[PDB]
Amino acid sequence: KFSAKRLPSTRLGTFLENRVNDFLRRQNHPESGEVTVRVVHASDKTVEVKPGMKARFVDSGEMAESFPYRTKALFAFEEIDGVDLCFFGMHVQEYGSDCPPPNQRRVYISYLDSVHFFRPKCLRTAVYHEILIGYLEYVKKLGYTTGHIWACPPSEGDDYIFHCHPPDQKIPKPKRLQEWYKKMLDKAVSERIVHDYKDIFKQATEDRLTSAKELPYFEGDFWPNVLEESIKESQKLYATMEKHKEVFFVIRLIAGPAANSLPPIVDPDPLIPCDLMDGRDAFLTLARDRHLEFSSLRRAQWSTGCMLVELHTQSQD
Ligand SMILES: CC(=O)N[C@H](CCCCNC(=O)CSCCNC(=O)CCNC(=O)[C@H](O)C(C)(C)COP(=O)(O)OP(=O)(O)OC[C@H]1O[C@@H](n2cnc3c(N)ncnc32)[C@H](O)[C@@H]1OP(=O)(O)O)C(N)=O
Ligand SMILES: [Br-]
Ligand SMILES: [Br-]
Ligand SMILES: [Br-]
Ligand SMILES: [Br-]
Repeated sequence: KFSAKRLPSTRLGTFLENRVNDFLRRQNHPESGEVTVRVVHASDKTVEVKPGMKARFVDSGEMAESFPYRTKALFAFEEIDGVDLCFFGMHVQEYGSDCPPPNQRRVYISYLDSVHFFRPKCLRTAVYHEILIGYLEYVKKLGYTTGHIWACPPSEGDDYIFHCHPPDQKIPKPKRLQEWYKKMLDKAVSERIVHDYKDIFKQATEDRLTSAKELPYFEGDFWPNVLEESIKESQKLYATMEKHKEVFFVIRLIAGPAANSLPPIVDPDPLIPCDLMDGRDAFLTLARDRHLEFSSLRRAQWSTGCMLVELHTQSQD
């Protein structure tokens, strides 16, 4: 059986799908279907400090040369008339309690994407928010203190995770996407999951940061690249932060003394080797090469079926 449900379970996937299905049960909409959430890749990675920051802070011993993290890919599926549809995906980076500062106990969203066929329409955004809030709830429980989001929509015609979106799925502009994150985070605050959140500039100001070495350094993020582009010739950094403040969310999960003397992060879930889902490139390539598209409900369901066969058959022993 090559179903979504039959993909191996994880504590995280179970936590998220239980949150979503409980939410759906509360809404009691006759058209909602069972949601399945699965983590389909988890691996150890490191992010190397680029040359320039390496020459400036690493070679002096002020900063680590690299930061270890775990990457996880997760997907959500909904049953519609008994057929599974993959409608949401996310790649995250998790920096544990053993990781050197400035990255310890932080999570970062690498990529998030969706295809707009969730049934019913009126619960789609709500379910996306339930997944995101659930993710923050879960990592807070593990002892991660801070979440980080670069709220940047894809460029015209580009796909983050799913190949060939529906032509009529509008892509939000920056302001709309920013507001979307504020709505999600305001809900999380009301549920006492998030303590508070700040834009990157306000965060740096309140922290009284005085050196670029203090800013969290994530794989593929804007800030390592802008630090390199700036270094070609700290006040620059502050200026760049103010200019792009509204794009970058810093989400405080644990505050005050509660954040001070935490035990180590222990993740109960094992690594999950899966080359197909090691970052976003391999799945886009599979979809492109096999002429799969997520461009209509029926096409998306077909492509979901094909994705599932490949996930199961890559995983077999
Ligand atoms: C390297 C570099 O330089 N740069 C980058 C840096 C990478 C950063 C990566 N960061 C991340 O991944 C985190 S930010 C997440 C960004 N991901 C995406 O945006 C993927 C494409 N978008 C989506 O999947 C969805 O829009 C989603 C974000 C899931 C929200 O779906 P939704 O449905 O809840 O809300 P809605 O979409 O606002 O729609 C809600 C309503 O708004 C409507 N709507 C949406 N957009 C528009 C619009 N443009 N104009 C008018 N209306 C509009 C939509 O029709 C709808 O109407 P209704 O409810 O009446 O039907 C790089 N690495 O390449
Ligand atoms: Br509907
Ligand atoms: Br609607
Ligand atoms: Br909580
Ligand atoms: Br592959």
